[PDB]
Amino acid sequence: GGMLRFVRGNLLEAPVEALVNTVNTVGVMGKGVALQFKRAFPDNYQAYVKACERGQVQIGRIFVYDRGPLAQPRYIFNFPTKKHWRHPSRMEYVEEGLKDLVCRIQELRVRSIALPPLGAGNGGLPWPEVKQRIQEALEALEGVEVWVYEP
Ligand SMILES: [Cl-]
Ligand SMILES: [Cl-]
Ligand SMILES: [Cl-]
Repeated sequence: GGMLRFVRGNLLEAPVEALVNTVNTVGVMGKGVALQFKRAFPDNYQAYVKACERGQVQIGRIFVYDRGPLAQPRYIFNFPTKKHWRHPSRMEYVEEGLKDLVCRIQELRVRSIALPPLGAGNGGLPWPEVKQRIQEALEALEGVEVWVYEP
């Protein structure tokens, strides 16, 4: 029963197994979605900082933090949309990230996941095009309920 739904509300409240946080690769969660994630999920933030220090966080390479089998959300999928926090999000980086998103969902047998609009909206990437790429990527997931929070 896989299904893609586009919704409004507080991403952090989504009642799912995995949340996507939109991040950069330099180890800063200072604004926007990432700031909300830093405040809500401090252990993910520290793990993310260490993964960045190691060079593990790169374009097309989601950094997943596991909060444990009894947690909800269990996973934080730290999705890079840009290198430095001052740079804009870039469409190529969202495209490569969405491919890896599918990879990590499958690897981890995640059955429900919620995403922000991946750098779209409010002066960022064009939402119609981002929405289209999300649809292309994430309607080819069998059995996964995907919730996308609109700009
Ligand atoms: Cl940031
Ligand atoms: Cl958020
Ligand atoms: Cl956490």
